[PDB]
Amino acid sequence: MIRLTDNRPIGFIDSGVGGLTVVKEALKQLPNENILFVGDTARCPYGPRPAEQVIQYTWEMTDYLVEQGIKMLVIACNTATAVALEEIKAALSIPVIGVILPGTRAAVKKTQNKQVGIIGTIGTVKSQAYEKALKEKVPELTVTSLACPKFVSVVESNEYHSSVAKKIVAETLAPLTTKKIDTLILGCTHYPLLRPIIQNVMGENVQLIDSGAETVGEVSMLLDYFNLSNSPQNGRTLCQFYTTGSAKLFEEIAEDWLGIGHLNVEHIELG
Amino acid sequence: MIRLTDNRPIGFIDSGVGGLTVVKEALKQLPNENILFVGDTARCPYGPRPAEQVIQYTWEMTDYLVEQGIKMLVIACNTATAVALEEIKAALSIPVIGVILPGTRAAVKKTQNKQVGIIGTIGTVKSQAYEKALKEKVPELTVTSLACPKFVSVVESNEYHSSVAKKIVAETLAPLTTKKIDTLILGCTHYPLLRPIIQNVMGENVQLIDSGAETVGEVSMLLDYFNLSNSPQNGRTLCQFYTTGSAKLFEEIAEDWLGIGHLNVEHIELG
Repeated sequence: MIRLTDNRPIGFIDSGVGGLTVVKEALKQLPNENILFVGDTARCPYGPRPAEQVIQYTWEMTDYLVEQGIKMLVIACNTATAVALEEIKAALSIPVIGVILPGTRAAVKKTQNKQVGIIGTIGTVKSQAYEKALKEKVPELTVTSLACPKFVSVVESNEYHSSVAKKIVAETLAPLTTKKIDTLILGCTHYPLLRPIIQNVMGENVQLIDSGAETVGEVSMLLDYFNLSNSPQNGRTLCQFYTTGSAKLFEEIAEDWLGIGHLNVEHIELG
Repeated sequence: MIRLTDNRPIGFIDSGVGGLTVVKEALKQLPNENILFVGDTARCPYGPRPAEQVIQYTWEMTDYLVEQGIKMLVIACNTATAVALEEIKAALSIPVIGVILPGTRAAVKKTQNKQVGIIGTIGTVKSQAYEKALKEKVPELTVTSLACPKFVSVVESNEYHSSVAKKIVAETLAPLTTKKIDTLILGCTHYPLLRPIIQNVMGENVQLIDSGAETVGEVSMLLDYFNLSNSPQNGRTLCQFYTTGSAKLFEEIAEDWLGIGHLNVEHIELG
């Protein structure tokens, strides 16, 4: 019946900057937890790379944070989750969670008419990761998967509130509005920045599922299960970001998306 | 990226019959999972017993279900959770979850004015298990704990819809209605049967937290985390109850509370 106070940080790894929305949710849902994040922007994206490379690079980010003292790991990008998560999870002693199943679980729980949609990059959509995960849980589901090619560029360019964004989202999601979908999974970590526009286009009757937000929800439970929670008396005292690419660009994007002022971003080297 | 189909049952253990409400939630939230439940009614209650006995008896129920093939264990009663859970969880290779933290976590997430209440047996209330768990998460919470001495007898006697029930609940919870509480934890597994009455007494502005329901919510996530889910193609094919006391009485109570017709209940012997 011993509750332990563990102030070690929770680690988050990503090939790019999308995972920052998962961190944003962690800051809100887990106010007392310390955070470490690595963005391998020098080698982003991982999608087109052979599994061997993806695994190698994901291991390099993992090893870096483990050495920095993390007590739990969140693999924030889709490719690393689908390709390297199982190997890393099996080798490490710390808990490891990805960003596909949590969102899938939530979608299955929220749908009422079993008409579920998922939007994301063409890589994610073509991999069928979400469709397969959804049907393995509820085979009767009618799943519509739609790639949204330009959403990422709009968000990374910090133009997710512009007229260009409203047009791109409206035109891209058009065919998705006539499927009677009542639950839509935001299958790309960049998409939460476009949520208001996406919600308006889909309509108030469509429940949006933020995969990253659901992942953080699982982390909250896992902290309790594994007795790894920090104490509120300590609170969050550390939030550090690392990037293999431009620290300047990373900082600009991160500070904009998180909207909480100055953030600590350090350029690092991997492999 | 290998998803395994594991049709082994999830086990639930309890000193008494209260845990049946946790099973009721499992049947609803996890429609494809097989279930095994043991109620040590021949030695209920565990509360007044020395920790040594509680641990011994809980281990006997655990060993029985492990030998019956369970893949995960839910300790459904408060005393076993507070006294024996940590030892059992540390010794077994299968996941083990209790019924206090899940409810606590949910209460912390739902409260808005930080005025939280918890009702349960005098044993649970005096142990301060919930108050301590709540404050370890959010120290600013104002927690009101109230013992409800006769609720269990009303429920076990299958009189939870009677006028006697309405009077006992109304009079017992009276002082709890003037604390501006916006979140109330049902800290006894017997209480879900009195939920409608409790809700009416507390008012529509009070969110009730079903600790057992939240525990099943965690189980759902743990099945994914540990890759232990059964498949929907198999569905639930097994639901067996075991009791060390009267199988007749247990069956009468279980069939009434679950309201799904005939249930398989077998009298067994432990230690």
